[PDB]
Amino acid sequence: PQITLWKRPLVTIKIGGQLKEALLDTGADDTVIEEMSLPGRWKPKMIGGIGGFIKVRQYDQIIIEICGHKAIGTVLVGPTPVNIIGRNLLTQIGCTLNF
Amino acid sequence: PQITLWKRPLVTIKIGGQLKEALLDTGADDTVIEEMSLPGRWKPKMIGGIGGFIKVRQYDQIIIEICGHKAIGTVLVGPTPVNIIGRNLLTQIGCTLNF
Ligand SMILES: C[C@H]1CN(S(=O)(=O)c2ccccc2)[C@@H](CCc2c(F)cccc2NC(=O)CC(c2ccc(F)cc2)c2ccc(F)cc2)CN1
Ligand SMILES: [Cl-]
Ligand SMILES: [Cl-]
Ligand SMILES: [Cl-]
Repeated sequence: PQITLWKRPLVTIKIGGQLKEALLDTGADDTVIEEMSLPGRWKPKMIGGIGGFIKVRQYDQIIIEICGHKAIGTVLVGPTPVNIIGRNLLTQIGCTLNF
Repeated sequence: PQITLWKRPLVTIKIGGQLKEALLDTGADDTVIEEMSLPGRWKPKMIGGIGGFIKVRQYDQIIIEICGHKAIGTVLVGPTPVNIIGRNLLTQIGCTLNF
């Protein structure tokens, strides 16, 4: 698909058996999801920018379905104000910026 | 151009006759640049990031060139960690997300 940017590019995703809304963010290196349970090992990480930093749990090798496209990668879980799909997963679905 | 997301989507911008590097960010509603002098009056604005809200200065109808494409619009100035081109200007240059 082609997504315009008149409004926030929010899409439905499937992660850990749950349907969630997430923002496609070209300006995020990593994917960050609001508090939820995920399987496997995790390690702590700090991520931040505007308004400072937050502590998150880093889970590796997590499968996500974004607009019918399956992708696998690291997912950070923590107190983010919005679910964010970062470049680590946007590359896997072949997402590009065009102008 | 078509920009892939294996690296951060950093481009050259020109604002106030100066070249700067900025990130194309589909996850940002607005454009925010690091401290610099802009003409005219400014208005107060709060923007929310991953860690909370920050105060910035809102300047309107500012001329800015993004990757060679001319735009004229709102530019926020504040303590952002990187210069960010948000949807207000990405729409002006005809930027879309495609997969
Ligand atoms: C370059 C980084 C800079 N920041 S970040 O927080 O520092 C960060 C740094 C490292 C990792 C993750 C995030 C982000 C954009 C922030 C931003 C601007 F920069 C300029 C102008 C506006 C805004 N904010 C929004 O538009 C609100 C919006 C939002 C998106 C991401 C977010 F995290 C927090 C909030 C939103 C809120 C609620 C909701 F329901 C839906 C969407 C992402 N790109
Ligand atoms: Cl990854
Ligand atoms: Cl590619
Ligand atoms: Cl604008």
